[PDB]
Amino acid sequence: GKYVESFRRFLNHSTEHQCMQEFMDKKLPGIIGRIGDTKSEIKILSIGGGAGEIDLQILSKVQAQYPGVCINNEVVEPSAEQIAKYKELVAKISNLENVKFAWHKETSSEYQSRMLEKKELQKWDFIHMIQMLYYVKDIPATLKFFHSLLGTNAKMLIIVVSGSSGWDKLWKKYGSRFPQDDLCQYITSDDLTQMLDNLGLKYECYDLLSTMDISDCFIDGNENGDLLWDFLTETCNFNATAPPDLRAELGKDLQEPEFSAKKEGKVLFNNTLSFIVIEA
Ligand SMILES: CCN(CC)CCC[C@@H](C)Nc1c2ccc(Cl)cc2nc2ccc(OC)cc12
Ligand SMILES: Nc1ncnc2c1ncn2[C@@H]1O[C@H](CSCC[C@H](N)C(=O)O)[C@@H](O)[C@H]1O
Repeated sequence: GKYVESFRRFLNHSTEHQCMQEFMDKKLPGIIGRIGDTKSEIKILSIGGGAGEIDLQILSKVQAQYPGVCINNEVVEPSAEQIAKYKELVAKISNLENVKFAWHKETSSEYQSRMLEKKELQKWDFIHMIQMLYYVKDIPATLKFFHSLLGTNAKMLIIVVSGSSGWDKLWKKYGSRFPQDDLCQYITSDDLTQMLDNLGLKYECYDLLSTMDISDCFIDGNENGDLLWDFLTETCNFNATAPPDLRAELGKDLQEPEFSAKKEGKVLFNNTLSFIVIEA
């Protein structure tokens, strides 16, 4: 329950969705410019679609490119809370008339296992996995599987933090000191591009600057600041349980240019995102 609420707090204190919106406005149109060619139905598969904000922006661009074409947007999302929010959002929208939504409460692995419980693999015209590969156990198998589901002229979009983000510096230096867990992998676009290269898949990668306002993290007692610390360290009650020296060290590094930039009296952690477009 806190994972989702924690992520929402992060979104509320970062330009993440704004960054993605910038990408969807500037780059997506060209990227999805042919996924619907010759088709009377466009199938979009959203893996880890969460609350649906980005999914809906993606859909608006596809609808704009293919007016009148029915769009089937299927979502693989294991969080009931996320699905509920997603449905709430859709229920408020009226400018997505050619779209049919379907929500499957399951992980991508369960989805994968099941689709493989049939005779024919279902093909898709656009598949996206936005900010969710960190929670997949077997990334190479996941990448290979979903790529295999791409139909003609289809594309797969994956988004994760960039190897040049502050996350990369944080994980490399403090990674081992943080609570390790297969449930969450510390991967960046560098890890993903290497896996894609080894898989022999063709792709294009675009990096976009994004920031996480961690100003409150330097205000002791600050509720938001403390919850963001938990987020950054993926440790519940970090300031209340972490070693006084580790906390002191982190507080210092998170202020360095390698991790953040200081402007307008605020500390902006480098949240540069990588948008990877994989070809069928
Ligand atoms: C760039 C940072 N990003 C990727 C590592 C992760 C932020 C993770 C935060 C939100 N916590 C999360 C987790 C933390 C620890 C472990 Cl063991 C498993 C986790 N699973 C999560 C699944 C969904 C989620 O979205 C609703 C957030 C999660
Ligand atoms: N194994 C898995 N397969 C599919 N989705 C998963 C998953 N593990 C976690 N998720 C989902 O991955 C999402 C990560 S946060 C997603 C945010 C959304 N794509 C957007 O960018 O705003 C959450 O909604 C979470 O429940």
